[PDB]
Amino acid sequence: SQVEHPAGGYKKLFETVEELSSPLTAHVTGRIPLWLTGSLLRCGPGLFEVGSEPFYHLFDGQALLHKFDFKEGHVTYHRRFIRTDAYVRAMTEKRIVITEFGTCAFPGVEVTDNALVNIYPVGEDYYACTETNFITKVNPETLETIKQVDLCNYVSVNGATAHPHIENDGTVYNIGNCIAYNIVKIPPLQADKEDPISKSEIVVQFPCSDRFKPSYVHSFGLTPNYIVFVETPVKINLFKGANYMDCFESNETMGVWLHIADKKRKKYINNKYRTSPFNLFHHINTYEDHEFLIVDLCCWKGFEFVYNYLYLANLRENWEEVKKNARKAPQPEVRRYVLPLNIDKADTGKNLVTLPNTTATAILCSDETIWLEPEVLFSGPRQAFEFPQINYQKYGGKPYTYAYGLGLNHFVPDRLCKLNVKTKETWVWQEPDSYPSEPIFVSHPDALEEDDGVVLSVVVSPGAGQKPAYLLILNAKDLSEVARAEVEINIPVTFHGLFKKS
Amino acid sequence: SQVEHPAGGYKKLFETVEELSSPLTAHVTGRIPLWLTGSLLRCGPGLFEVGSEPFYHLFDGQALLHKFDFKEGHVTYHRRFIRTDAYVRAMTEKRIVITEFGTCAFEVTDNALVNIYPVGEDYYACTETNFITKVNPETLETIKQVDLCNYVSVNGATAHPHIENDGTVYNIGNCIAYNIVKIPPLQADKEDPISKSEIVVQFPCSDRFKPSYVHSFGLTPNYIVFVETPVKINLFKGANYMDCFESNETMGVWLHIADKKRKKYINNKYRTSPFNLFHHINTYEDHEFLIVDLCCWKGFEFVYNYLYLANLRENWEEVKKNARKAPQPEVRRYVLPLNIDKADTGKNLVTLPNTTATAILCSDETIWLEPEVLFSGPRQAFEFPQINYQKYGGKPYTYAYGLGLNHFVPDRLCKLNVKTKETWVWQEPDSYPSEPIFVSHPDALEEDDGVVLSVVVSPGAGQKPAYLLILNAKDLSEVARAEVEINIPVTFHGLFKKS
Ligand SMILES: CCCC(CCC)COc1cc([C@H](O)CCN)ccc1F
Ligand SMILES: CCCC(CCC)COc1cc([C@H](O)CCN)ccc1F
Ligand SMILES: CCCCCCCCCCCCCCCC(=O)O
Ligand SMILES: CCCCCCCCCCCCCCCC(=O)O
Ligand SMILES: [Fe+2]
Ligand SMILES: [Fe+2]
Repeated sequence: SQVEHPAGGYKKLFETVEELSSPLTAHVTGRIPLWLTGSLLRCGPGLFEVGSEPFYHLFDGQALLHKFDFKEGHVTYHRRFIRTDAYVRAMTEKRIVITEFGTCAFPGVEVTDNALVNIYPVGEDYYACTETNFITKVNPETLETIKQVDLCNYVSVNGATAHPHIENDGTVYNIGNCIAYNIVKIPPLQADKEDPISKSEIVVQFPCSDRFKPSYVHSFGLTPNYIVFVETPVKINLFKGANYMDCFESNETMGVWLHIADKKRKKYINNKYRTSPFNLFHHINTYEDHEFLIVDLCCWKGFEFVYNYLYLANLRENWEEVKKNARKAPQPEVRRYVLPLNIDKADTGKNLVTLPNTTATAILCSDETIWLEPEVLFSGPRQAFEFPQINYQKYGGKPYTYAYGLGLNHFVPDRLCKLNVKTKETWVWQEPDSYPSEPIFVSHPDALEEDDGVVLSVVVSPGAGQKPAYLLILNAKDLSEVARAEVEINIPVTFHGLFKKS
Repeated sequence: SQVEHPAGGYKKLFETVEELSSPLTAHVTGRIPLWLTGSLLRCGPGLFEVGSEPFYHLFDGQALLHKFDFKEGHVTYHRRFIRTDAYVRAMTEKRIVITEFGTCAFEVTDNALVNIYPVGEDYYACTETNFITKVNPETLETIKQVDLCNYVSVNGATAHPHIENDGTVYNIGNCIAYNIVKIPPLQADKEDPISKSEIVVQFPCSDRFKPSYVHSFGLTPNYIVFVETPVKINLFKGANYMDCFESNETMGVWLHIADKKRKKYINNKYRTSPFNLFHHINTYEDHEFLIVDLCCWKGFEFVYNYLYLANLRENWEEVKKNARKAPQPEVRRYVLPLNIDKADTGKNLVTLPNTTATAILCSDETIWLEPEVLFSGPRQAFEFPQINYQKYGGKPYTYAYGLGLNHFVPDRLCKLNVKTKETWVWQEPDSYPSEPIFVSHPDALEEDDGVVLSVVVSPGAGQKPAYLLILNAKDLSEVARAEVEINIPVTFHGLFKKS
């Protein structure tokens, strides 16, 4: 039944912390795997007010870069605020200078570079990002801020997502609003050794459903041969003391438009895939199965923007109020969509999904639109399987079995989940008054199976007579606890990150 | 993984049989419960050709009334063809006289092959036309033909009337609109309840000249639920009934509610994606919401297109290939809000704590529904749903029983917990069961305290060709079988008549 959080410990996820001067040694319980050698780098808000001036939204707090270093079964923790224009000017003027997602600054358009969302590699470099034109080059060893990079200096995009796809050779793919949506390709580091960002190019363009209103895009799908873009009814009103949140509106009638592009031939495919309205933030994985694309999504059922429920005032409320606030919110649901690549007019009015292992359907209509119904993989009442992660390096863009997720209880993260996407079997890790982060999968170096390895999660546990936070290591097989690295300081919410092997 | 039927035993479901002169004694294995006293009455096609003239569709074969009698742990089996106009005139002229669902004759059919239900002290076999056939539940003798058009304004009525505990019968039929018929219980005057039939409420039609096909509907103490599907009857259209059906590609599904007691249609514009619907599982009230549990087929193509006898009689590899592009079966829970507040425009109105079903209030006042999926298997349907109807029909409930269809071939019995989504399965190789009917232990306090009865075809060499199966309703564990030495063709629906 319902898991309750009356003690309200989750409030510590949204509480300001101070950065460290140097790494702290973490107290190890259990056994840190001896093959686990490298850095867990994660981004989140760390400063939720500048003096007496508050930040209002979950995505407003100033970017804090976190690092757990693993070597010979020992763990250190280090955090440094990213020296963005937003942060630097805030410390200088002792006020909010740059307008954030849901917080207007008061004394042309100074766009935020608050890189609080994710960090990803480009060539030999690492970049913290939000979803604007500004990404921040950071030192993954010292957590020092190196440089601000404006993507508009290199390619035709107004912004880019915090969820670029990274191929094994180091090629980076991303999507951004431009009205159309452009796929950016950043090549691997060449022999010439010059900045790969200076060789950035637009490979393909997706059309927009509304001439003057682009959809919000958080992530996209990538296979060896295809790019998948999901156009949601969450629209940016370009016509609109305003912040970014004030620009969003919901298109009630369009539902969801799904788009595919040939990756290698760099060409948009004019297949009009249509389905019912949902919010989409995170693609889980995409792959090719005969003449079909399998598109696994973390969906929110409805066209109301889920971000409306993520103001800090609401997330800091007592548990009964948090539950009441989420009553009319979109319902989370993991959905498998199946997109047919071969459309035969002779099959008009019929289900084109001939695959033997799915209940997903695709109806070819007379107007040539292809109406999709999903196969539901996971559905819990206001219990989201979110911040999805897979064995990305080996199974990204390919047939796969296992996804790992953060479980959201009325938007409060309170458990870690593993989903078998073929059988729909689930595993759960949960402890009372313990609020984990996105689980990141690290393979055992001699892995035979897809789930031979561990998942790493940063957990807040502020209950009296306990360590306030710890790094959790679970066995990827059954989410059984392997170890914890405990610290004696709070760690606020983190969204995304990576494991950097050394 | 996939269960296979290469031996093709399912073909015996669609093979003609002869009726019996008197009941046969069935060989009992295991133990028939001693509290199980009464008659399992079931309807199906029994004659699939008149001489050299074939019937083409699953719903064309001439109505055969089946009875398994239970008394003191002993079982008898009896079957008699229903003496309909269709059957009588066919035996007289030695040809197909009346046009059936998918077979043109070279006069509306009264071929009552679908279901049997009580009205007052009487029992009626039915199809989905204006003609129902009064039958003797003890002898299986045909008593009379009744034309519902002589009594109420309907062109037909479904084979799935709702029966309240007092014996009140509710049904729905095309009239363009859809009329709810109410037949009262038998009164002290003791005159035919059908002569007191009345239209209590009317549902509007999405298309002025094209009514939707309606197979069943939902009933609660306070509400009637009607699901208007994109499967349309083209009234403008050597034609049979199947030739009149077309799919509306754009309308999707319209859901309709009526106040049962105030006899008034409620103008709430519930809308969702296209599916075929034959069987409502159950409907109930939960605060200011209707819980609507449905056996759905995802798509607007008519599922009946896949139920021609030629296709169902094909070898197993061909049967699987034929179902590749068919609508996908899925058990769905829809939640319909009764209280629509304009202040909640653009938001999910389903505030219930135990569902992922949503209902979005749009600016045009349409309410867009998303279901909670309870059961979904690749071309594996949970169909012919049954519940503890007498005690949990129209009320909060936990358990449904179903026939499992493997590419439209019935090959297993299923139990679904609609709250937890836990399933139980009974299945044996080369065994093709019928709709499971639940019979409560007479002193049961719990919902699933009893048995389910299913008629099973098992034509494998060195085995009895058919048997009555009794499973424990708790876990679908086998309790007994009553074996017979003759074939039993497919049956659709029926009831247990306690004695
Ligand atoms: C008017 C909407 C603009 C859109 C695209 C920018 C071209 C989103 O922009 C932003 C997004 C965010 C967070 O990263 C969102 C939570 N992941 C912070 C600040 C942003 F400005
Ligand atoms: C053009 C469609 C007419 C509609 C009746 C509306 C007045 C359906 O009628 C019939 C249905 C059937 C079976 O019972 C269907 C399988 N349950 C057999 C013969 C029928 F004539
Ligand atoms: C870790 C955050 C917990 C508090 C609220 C969680 C709500 C998440 C909703 C789904 C994902 C939306 C974006 C969240 C962060 C991101 O993906 O950049
Ligand atoms: C017992 C049937 C087995 C053979 C094919 C059955 C396919 C049924 C598909 C959904 C139900 C449609 C109507 C079937 C019987 C009825 O209710 O009239
Ligand atoms: Fe994200
Ligand atoms: Fe039926």
